[PDB]
Amino acid sequence: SMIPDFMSFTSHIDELYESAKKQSGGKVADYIPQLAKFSPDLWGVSVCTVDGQRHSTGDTKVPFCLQSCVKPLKYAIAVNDLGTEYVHRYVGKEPSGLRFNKLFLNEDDKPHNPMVNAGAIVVTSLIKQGVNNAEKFDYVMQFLNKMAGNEYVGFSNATFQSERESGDRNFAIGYYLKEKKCFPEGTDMVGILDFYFQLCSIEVTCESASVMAATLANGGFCPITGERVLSPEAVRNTLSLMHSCGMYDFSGQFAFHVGLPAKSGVAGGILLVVPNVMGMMCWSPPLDKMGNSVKGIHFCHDLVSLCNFHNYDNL
Amino acid sequence: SMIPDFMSFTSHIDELYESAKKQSGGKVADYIPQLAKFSPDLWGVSVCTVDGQRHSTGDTKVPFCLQSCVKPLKYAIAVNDLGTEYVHRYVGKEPSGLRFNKLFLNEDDKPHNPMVNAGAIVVTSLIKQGVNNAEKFDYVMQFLNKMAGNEYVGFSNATFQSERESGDRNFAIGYYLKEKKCFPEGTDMVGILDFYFQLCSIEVTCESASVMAATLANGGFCPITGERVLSPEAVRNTLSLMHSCGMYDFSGQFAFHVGLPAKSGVAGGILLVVPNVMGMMCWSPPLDKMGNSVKGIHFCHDLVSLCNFHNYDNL
Amino acid sequence: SMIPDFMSFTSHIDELYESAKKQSGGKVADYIPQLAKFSPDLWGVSVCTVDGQRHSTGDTKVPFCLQSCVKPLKYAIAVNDLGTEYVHRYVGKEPSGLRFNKLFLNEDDKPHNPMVNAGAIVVTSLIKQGVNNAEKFDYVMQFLNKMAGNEYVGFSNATFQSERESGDRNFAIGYYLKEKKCFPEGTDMVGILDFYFQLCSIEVTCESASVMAATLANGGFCPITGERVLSPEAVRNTLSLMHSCGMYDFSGQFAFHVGLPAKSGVAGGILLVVPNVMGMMCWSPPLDKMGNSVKGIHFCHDLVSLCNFHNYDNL
Amino acid sequence: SMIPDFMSFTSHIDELYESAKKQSGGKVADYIPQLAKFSPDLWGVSVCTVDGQRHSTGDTKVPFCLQSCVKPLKYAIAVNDLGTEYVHRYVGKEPSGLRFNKLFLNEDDKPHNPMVNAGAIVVTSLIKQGVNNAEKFDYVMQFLNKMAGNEYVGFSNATFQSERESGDRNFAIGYYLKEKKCFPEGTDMVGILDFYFQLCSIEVTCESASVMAATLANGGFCPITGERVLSPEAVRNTLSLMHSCGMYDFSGQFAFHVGLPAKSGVAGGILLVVPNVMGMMCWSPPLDKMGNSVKGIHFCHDLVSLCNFHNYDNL
Repeated sequence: SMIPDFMSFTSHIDELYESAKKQSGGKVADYIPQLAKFSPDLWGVSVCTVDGQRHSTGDTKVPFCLQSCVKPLKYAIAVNDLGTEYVHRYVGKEPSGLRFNKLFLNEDDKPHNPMVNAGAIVVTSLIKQGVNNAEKFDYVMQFLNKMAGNEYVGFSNATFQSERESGDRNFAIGYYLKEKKCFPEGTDMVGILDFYFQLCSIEVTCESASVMAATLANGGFCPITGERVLSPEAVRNTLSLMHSCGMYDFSGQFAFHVGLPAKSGVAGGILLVVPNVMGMMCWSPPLDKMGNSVKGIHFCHDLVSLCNFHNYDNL
Repeated sequence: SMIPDFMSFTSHIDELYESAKKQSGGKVADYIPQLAKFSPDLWGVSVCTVDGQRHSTGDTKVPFCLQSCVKPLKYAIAVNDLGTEYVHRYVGKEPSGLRFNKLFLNEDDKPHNPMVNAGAIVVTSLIKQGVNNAEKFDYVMQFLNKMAGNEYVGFSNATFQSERESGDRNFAIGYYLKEKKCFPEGTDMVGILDFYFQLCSIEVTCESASVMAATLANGGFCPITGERVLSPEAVRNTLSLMHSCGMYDFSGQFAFHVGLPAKSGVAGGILLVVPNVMGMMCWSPPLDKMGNSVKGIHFCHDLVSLCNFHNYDNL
Repeated sequence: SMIPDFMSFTSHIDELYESAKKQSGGKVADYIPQLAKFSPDLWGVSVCTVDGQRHSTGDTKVPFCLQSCVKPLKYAIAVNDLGTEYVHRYVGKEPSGLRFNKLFLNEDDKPHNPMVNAGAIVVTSLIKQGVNNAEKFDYVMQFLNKMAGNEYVGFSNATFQSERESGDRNFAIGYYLKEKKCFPEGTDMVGILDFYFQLCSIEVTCESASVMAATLANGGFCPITGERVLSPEAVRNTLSLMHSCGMYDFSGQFAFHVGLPAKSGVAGGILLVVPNVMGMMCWSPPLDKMGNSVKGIHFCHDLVSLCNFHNYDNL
Repeated sequence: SMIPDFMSFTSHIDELYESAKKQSGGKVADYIPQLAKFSPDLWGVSVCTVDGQRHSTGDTKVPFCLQSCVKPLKYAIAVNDLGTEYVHRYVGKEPSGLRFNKLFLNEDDKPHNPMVNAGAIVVTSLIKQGVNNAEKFDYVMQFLNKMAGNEYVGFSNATFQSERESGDRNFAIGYYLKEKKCFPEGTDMVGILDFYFQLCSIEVTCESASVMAATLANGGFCPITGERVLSPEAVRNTLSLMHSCGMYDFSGQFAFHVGLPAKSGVAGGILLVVPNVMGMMCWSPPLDKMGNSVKGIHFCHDLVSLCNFHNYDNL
C-alpha cells in the first residue's frame, strides 16, 4: 500500500480539488436538455480505497448520468457471465485506428473495442440474452448495486427519452452492425438500442461511483461489503481497455501522462482506477474539445504528479 | 517482490522455454542475407532480476542484431538527455491509427510514436546533436554498455552495409520527413539515416540484452552495477510506449493478453520488461506474419498465465 | 451523324450481341429472391437512335427492375425541376475517392455524387417535396413514361417489399444522413427510404429503357414522340456524372476504355448513351465482381472498338 | 465545325480575356525563386484551331515553364512509342481516391494515373529506355517541337536546378516507388528524377503551347505542319485522363462544369483542348488554393457558357 496516512492523503486530495476548481474552461454538453441543464460550476471528487476508507469534497451527492462511464461496467458484466473468448467473438481488444467513434469495423468486421459506441452496443446485445428488456435492465441494475455496495444507483428517464428521441447516430450504427452481422443470431436490434439508451441513463453520485471504481481496483471485490462482484478475468480485461480506450481521442495522451485505467462520460464524469489502491469518481460538467471533463483531466494529471500513481512510476 | 524462491522460478522458466521450443512455425527474415543466415532452431531466454539474479536457457550467447529492439533504448537516451517536452516536439506519444509503419504523420505532422520507423529516425536525429556520426555512435555504444552492465554489445557491419544498401524504404521516409520539416534545423538527413542503420546493426546476446531490460525494469538502475543509467522520466516514458507500440501490429493484442512492456525486432528478439521484477530477452529467428518471434510470443503468453505478471493482474 | 446505313449497323449489333452471348461468366445477384429468380442466359440489347430508329436482339421484352439504373433518371428529374445549384447544395459532383458506396460524406458533408446510394437517397428527398409518397411516385412514373415515349414502365412490388424488408444497409445510411443534416428541413427520412425502395423497383424492358437512354442522348427530347422531357441542363449534368460515376468501381476503367456515359444496375442492366447518336439498354443478369453485367460490359467494349464511339475518338 | 466565322469568335475570346483580367485573386507560386519572380498581372490566351487559324491576346510571347502541363505530353509520348497495354502495366487509368498527390499506390501498387507526380515519374522512366539522359531529353524536346509545329520550346536551367535542389518530396516518392518495384527493371531511379525535373523545366509561350494543344485536339496531327505527331491511341488516352485528372483536386468540378480535357501547372498555365475544334493555352501566374490559375479557371468557365463547348452540351 502507498497510502501510509489516509488522513494526510485526504488533505492532498482537497488541495488538488481546490486547484482544479480554478479551471473554468470547457463547455457543458448540450445536445440534449438533460445535459445542458447542469451548472458548469458543479465539481466533485470522491475516493474509496481498496481498504474501504472514504473521502469526498465538493458536489459529491448530486446525481448525474454515467453515460459512457457505463461502458466498462457492462463490458465487465459480459465477461463475468460469458468469459473473454465468447465476448470477443463480437468485439475487438484495442484502440480504433483513427477518430474515436468514426463508425467502421476492424479487419474481422467487429467494433474495435468495448469503449467506442459501436462496441458498447454490441456488448449490450450479449448481456442476459433471452429475457425481455425489463429483466435485462433489472439484472444490470442489481449488478451495479453490488459494484456500488448498494449506494446510489438511480435512473434518468428524461435522459433516456431524449437519448432515444435524438439518437439518429446510434440507430445508424445499429442498422450498420445488423447488416454486417455483428449481433448474436436472432437479436432484436432496435430492442438492444433501447436497452443501450437506458444503460446510458443510469444515474450515480461521485460517492457511489467511486465505490464502483474501488471494486475494479480491488480485484473485483466491493471494498465496503467484501463480496465478490466481478471475476478476476473481467476486472483485468476491463482495466486493460480503460487504459487504452477510456478517454476517447485523449486515451493515448492519458495513458502516457497519467498511466491509469479511466473512463470518461459526456455528463462530465471520469471513473478513475488506481490498481490495488483506490477507486475514484471525478465530476464536472464542462467538457474539453475531446469530450473529457476539464477539471477532471486537470485533477488527474496533478494526482499522478503528486502521488506517483502512474502505472510505470518506479516504486 | 513476487519471486520468493528464485531457484524454483528458474525451473519454471525452463519448462516454459521447453514448451515454446515445440513451436516451429514462422519464417526467418530474409530481406537481407545477414538475417536469412540464421537457423530457425536457435532459441534462447535470459532473465535478469531487479535483484541482479541471472538465469539463461538455450542459445543465450549467440550474438544477434537488436534491430527494432534498439528503438526504445535510443528513445530512452533522448529523453534522458533532453527531457520529455523537447523530444516530443518531434515525435508523438501513441499508437498510429492504421497499419504499423504505413508512413504518414499525425495531426501535428509528427511521426506517431518512437516505435515506428519514421519516429525512430526522428529520435535518432535528436541524440548528441553537433558531433559527427563517429562520436554519436560511440556515445550511444557507451550508453548501451552501461545499460548492459558492460556485457556483450557488439556491432554487425554486414547488417549495417546491407541495411543501407537496400534501405530504399527508409530513404523514402528520410526525404518525406525532411520535406515535412520533422528534423531539428540544420539536420543532415542522409547522415542521420546512416547513424540509424548503424544503431539497427548493434549486436547483443540474450544475456546482455536481459540486463538492459532489467535496467528498465529497475527504475533506470543497472541491476548488476548499481549505477544510474537512465532518468526515472526516461524509463517511465519508454515503458509506456513499449506497452502500446512495442509489438508492431500485435501491440494491441499483446497489451491485452500479456500486459507487459515489450519490444520486438526482425532478428527475432523480444525485449521484455516486468516492472520492479526483472528484465528478459527472448530470441528465436522465425517470425510470424506480424514480425514477432513465434517462440517468443508463445513464451510471453505462457509466462503471464503461469506467474500472473500481467500489468492488471490483481495481487 | 455516324450511322450512314442503319440496316448495316443493325447487322453489326447482332454480331456483337452474338459474340457477347458466349461470355457466360459472372453471378446473378441473389441477396433477394426476386433477383436470384432470373436465368443467367437472359441477354438482350435494344437500340433507339436520336432519329427514332429501333432495333432489338435477344430477350428485349422481358421486364426487369431498373435498380441503380434509375439513379441518373431521378437525378435528371431533380435538376429539371430544381436546377443545378439547388440540387447540388445536397449532393456532390464527382467520384467518391475510395470504395464505391463506402458510406461517408465529402469535405462539405454531402454524399459524393448522385450515383452512390447515399447520394441517390438524398436526391430522392428533393423530388416533389410536400406531397405524399403516392403522388411522388405517380409524378416520377409519369416522368419516366415520357422518357420512354410511353413504352413499358412497370413496378415490382415483390422487389420493393424484399428491398425494404432487408434494407438494413440503406436504413443505416438513412439515419446517418439524417444525423448529418443532409436532408432538406422537415424531411420524413423513413418515408424517403420507402420512396427510394419503390424507385429501385420500377420495371422496364430493354426496348423501353433504350428509349429513355435515347432521350438523354437526344438533348432531352424523346426520339419517338418529339416532346421535351428534360431540360438541357439536366441532361448535360446527368451525362457528366454517368461518365464518371455510373459503373460503380469500374467507372474509371469504363470511362478510359469505353468513354461513354453509362449506368449499371444489380438486375444486370446497363443504360448506355451515345451523345447525339443513340440510346441503348443492354441486359444480362450475371454480374462480375464489381456489380456490372458481364455480357453488357463485354458488349460495350466491342461496340466502341468497332464503331469508334469513344468520347475522345477522333472523327 | 462550330466556328463559322473565326473573326467573330476572336472578338469573343478578347471579351472573355478582358473579363478574366479583372480577376486578381490568387497567389503566384513561391516555393522556388524562379516561380516567385513572375508578376501576378501577366495574363495571356492563345488559340490554334484544328484548322491552323491563330489568335493571341495578352502576354502570349513571355516564356514560362510547362511544369505539370508536361505530364499529359510525356504520357502521350510513352503511349505513342510503347502502346496502351505496356505503359499501363506501370501506371493506373483513373482519379486517385483522396487528396491529389497524397503519395500512395492503388490496389495493384501502381501510381493511380499519369497526372499525379508519382505517376508522371513512372511514365518518365518508360521513355526511350537504354540511352542516357542527354539523348532522352533531346528525344522528348524533338517530340515537343513537332507538337508545337517548331514554335517556341525552350528550357529553364534555373528552374531545373532549383527544382532538383529542393525536391525532397519527389525524392521521397522516388525511393518509395523504387522500394515498391514500380520502375522497369534496372532503372536508375535518381537518374529518372533528374530527367523528370528537366521535363518540368521546359519552357513554352501561350502561342507555342496552344499549338501543342491543337495537335491533341486534331487527332494527333499538328495543325500548322500537317504531320502526324502522336498515334490516335495516344491522343485518346491522353484526353481521357486530362478530362478526369488534369486539374488536381478541381478535376471533378472542372469535368462537371467545363467538360473539356485540360491540364494545369504551377507556373499558372492551363493547356485546354476542344476536340476537333481547337487547342488553347491560358496563362496567369496567380494560383487558387487548388493550384490552378485563377484567371485561367475563370476564363474556362466563361468560354463554355458562351460557346457551348462542354463535352455533353447537346448540338
